Amino acid sequence: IVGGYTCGANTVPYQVSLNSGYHFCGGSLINSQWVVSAAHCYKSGIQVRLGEDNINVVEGNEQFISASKSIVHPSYNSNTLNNDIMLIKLKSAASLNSRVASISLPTSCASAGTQCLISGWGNTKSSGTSYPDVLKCLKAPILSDSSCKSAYPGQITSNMFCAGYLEGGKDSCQGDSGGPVVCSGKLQGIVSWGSGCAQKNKPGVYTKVCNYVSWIKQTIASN
Ligand SMILES: [Ca+2]
Repeated sequence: IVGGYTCGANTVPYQVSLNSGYHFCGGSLINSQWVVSAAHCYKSGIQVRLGEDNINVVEGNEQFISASKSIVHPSYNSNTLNNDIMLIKLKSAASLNSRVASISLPTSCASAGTQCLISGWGNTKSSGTSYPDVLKCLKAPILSDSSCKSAYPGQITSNMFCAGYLEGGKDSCQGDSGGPVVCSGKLQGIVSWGSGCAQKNKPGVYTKVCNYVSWIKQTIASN
């Protein structure tokens, strides 16, 4: 996250880190047994790490749980990043507590101008490389679909939305992929792609979760 702030430990309790020997993607806990992330985060041998703040220090509220099953969206297209969403099932149920909490699926889509919370452990500089070890947070609004389509002609689908600031300076970035975008207490977005980070007239692009709730609910009940 570029231009954000330190969230505070476990102030974002649905936040997970996907770990394959190292942190490589964010994710969101949606119930005690299931995590949602980005399809581009797909890999084998994933361990899900819950209750994290500093991802390099064991602080006492962590739960480390291997994934039993991963399900990439059936229509995920790696070239265009359409349908950039995946479900991960935990080998054993997480223990929910103040520090580890699930986030609610939306009942409707969010409107442009709605304020959202984006979080993650990704790079914090737009120019350089600097990875934080504590969770960073950014408040950002959903942009109008026409600002979004203007920035990225021919690349935005109905399953994507843009959020951030056209002036640049504040954005998600490398290492934040798969993480949550929470607006009005509901998961509305997944960190998906962008061009650079925090560059002018290049806002972040997010998977539009409100389009997938039926698929999510049907898939978790069948697996
Ligand atoms: Ca830790």
